[PDB]
Amino acid sequence: EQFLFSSESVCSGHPDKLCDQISDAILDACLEQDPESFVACETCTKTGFIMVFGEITTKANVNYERVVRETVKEIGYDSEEKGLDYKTMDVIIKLEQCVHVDKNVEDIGAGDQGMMFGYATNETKELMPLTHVLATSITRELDYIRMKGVSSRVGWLRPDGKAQVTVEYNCKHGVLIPKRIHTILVSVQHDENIENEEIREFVLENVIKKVCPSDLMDKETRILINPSGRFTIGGPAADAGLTGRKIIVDTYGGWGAHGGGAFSGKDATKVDRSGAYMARLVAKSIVFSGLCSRCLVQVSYGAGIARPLSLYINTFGTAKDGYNDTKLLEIVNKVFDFRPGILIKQLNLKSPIFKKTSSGGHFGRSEKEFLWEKPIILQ
Amino acid sequence: EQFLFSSESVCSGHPDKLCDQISDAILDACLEQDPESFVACETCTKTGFIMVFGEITTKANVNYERVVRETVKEIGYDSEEKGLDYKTMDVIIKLEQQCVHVDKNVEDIGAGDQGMMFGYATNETKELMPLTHVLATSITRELDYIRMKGVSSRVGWLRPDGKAQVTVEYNCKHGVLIPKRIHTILVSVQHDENIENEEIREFVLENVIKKVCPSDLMDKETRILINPSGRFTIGGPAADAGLTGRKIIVDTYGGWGAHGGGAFSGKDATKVDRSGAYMARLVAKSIVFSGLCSRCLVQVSYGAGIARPLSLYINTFGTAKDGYNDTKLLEIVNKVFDFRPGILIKQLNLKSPIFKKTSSGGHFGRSEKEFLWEKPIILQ
Ligand SMILES: [Mg+2]
Ligand SMILES: [Mg+2]
Ligand SMILES: [Mg+2]
Ligand SMILES: [Mg+2]
Repeated sequence: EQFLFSSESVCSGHPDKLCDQISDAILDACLEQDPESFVACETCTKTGFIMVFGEITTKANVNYERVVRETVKEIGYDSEEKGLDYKTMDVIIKLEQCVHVDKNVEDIGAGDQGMMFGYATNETKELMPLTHVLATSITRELDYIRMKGVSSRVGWLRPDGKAQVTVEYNCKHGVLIPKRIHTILVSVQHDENIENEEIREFVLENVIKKVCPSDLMDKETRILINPSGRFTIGGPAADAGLTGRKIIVDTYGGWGAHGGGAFSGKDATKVDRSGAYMARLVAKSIVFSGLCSRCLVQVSYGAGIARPLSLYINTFGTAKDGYNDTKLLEIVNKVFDFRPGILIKQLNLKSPIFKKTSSGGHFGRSEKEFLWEKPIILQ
Repeated sequence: EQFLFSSESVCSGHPDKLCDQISDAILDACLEQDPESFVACETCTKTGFIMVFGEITTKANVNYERVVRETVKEIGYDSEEKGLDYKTMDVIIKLEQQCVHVDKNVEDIGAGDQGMMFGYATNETKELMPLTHVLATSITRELDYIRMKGVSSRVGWLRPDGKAQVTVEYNCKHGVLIPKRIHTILVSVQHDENIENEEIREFVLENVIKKVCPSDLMDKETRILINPSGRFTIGGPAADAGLTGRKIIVDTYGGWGAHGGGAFSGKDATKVDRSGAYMARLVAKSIVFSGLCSRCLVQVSYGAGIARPLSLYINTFGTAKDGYNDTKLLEIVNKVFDFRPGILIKQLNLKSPIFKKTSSGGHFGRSEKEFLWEKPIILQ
């Protein structure tokens, strides 16, 4: 019994991801002056404009307009023909800003309700689904060549684009075993003076073949590169963008599950972010410890309440002999603490580490500053 | 054996949901005049304003500002103290308008983008939806109905914002989910200053919770939490920015199943994010309603410009009836169903102005006659 499954990723210049990055550049700018900052910073864009809007409580003195322009510049949007120009766009800033019983860190309530999921799988060394890894690898490599490669070689790349990878799998006892890459689709924005025939050679040789393992590719793997035609018109001029519109690219590529909350623009008291990060660490620690091959974790909160309203663990029948999901929950409850004050301290989430998370996926990441990717040995 | 799982919903006046409904009210206004309209309409909000942005190609002549005001009015934002006033808010419209192609029949029309979409169904409820999502949605839907239709002397204190979250305790046997009891009900409800939380708590328990949650799943240990953190007078856009497409889990399966990532609201039917997910729901629902399984997930994925899907996947979580497995079910699906976007759109009647109704209350598990993705087909 084989099956096909697909995941996607988008380039840092995709309009939705541009907004996630601005939202998190603003978060980081606040935190670097004031670690205690509250930030709910939303970003939206379309032809010729960016708006940042929401609520910030901070002691930082941040020039938001300048943070927005510098972010857009770093991404490569420096001409209206590319879909946006950091020099010329309009930047609209619409950011705004009782006795309580004294509370220790253990006592601090979640700031909202909602649920968050974490996921891990031993398919890859990142403990992520192969589909998501490959799609993400493609967009991340495109972005790195564009933003770091020599103009004579890659000066024709523009910021927008996407990738979608279909893997053919076998499943043996709930364990997922990739069999081959079935389809690789890449959309990449480009200057008018290069044609698609050239683009296809370049992407195949310098991106696809560099990040996809050759033992998973064969003469039947379908490679689709700008199949519909040329892609010169892109970015905000071609498609509106908004923060929190790429939540599946930011997480598991369709595997696992999602509670619905976006990550970018939100400080660590937003359990939508912090809870998902903790739930990743749990799932990843369970798989890394060899107690299962795949793991889904759900946590749920209520506004004002410190302890989660519920916790759930599923290992899809892959639990090691002598363990089940009942016992693993008991182990999780001995080791991990999902009360938000505790989790934020454990994961160092008042540090200005978030801009790097806002493209490339929040999970499966090697960066030393992401503590939710450094698994605990459990038994 | 046993486990806890939670799903949530929000009220129609939650700022993110307000944006979805504006987006779809504008979509419907276009379609009413011009069924061929292309619409990618995003909405955002914060204190004192609504902004509509994106791209529309239409012959319709729509007064966008009026549609935005009337939508907001209908939801009940008629005062600055409630978080928004349709009479005084700014409405900012930033909508834009838009090459030999081979002639194309309906079978040939390509998806307008890449992406993946999932559908899900489960025999837990008569809606073929997860109980957790049914219940949470039923709470928010009933709150909204009472507020927008109930007598002011009884319900005049309700304001438009709020949320609910329901935790069910389940038994799972061979992939089949059997609800055992409702474990926790949480409701957040916006209100006028002149009622206190203690009165709220009685009203909600008696006129909402007990009306929509089955008494045989509730017991004296069920935890009922109503505005637990304190009063909720300040809400809506004033209290929290809203954006189209930020409640995609509320819109679909409440954490069950899976999601491809795309929003639904503000999008005409050539957007496969919407139309593909709707078809994938019909598939999953038809498999379950046919008694071929107890639970079903379906993924479809597309490439921009390409009519046939790049992939299709079916998982029945080990619940397939004797003589069926996921390989054979996919063969059955491929005989009956057609995911090419031009075909899908016609079979689901998606050029009709039916979308505003989808934009609160969930897109799935719905009884309305105009939602053809909820009318299952008998398969074998
Ligand atoms: Mg988008
Ligand atoms: Mg949320
Ligand atoms: Mg929101
Ligand atoms: Mg999309």
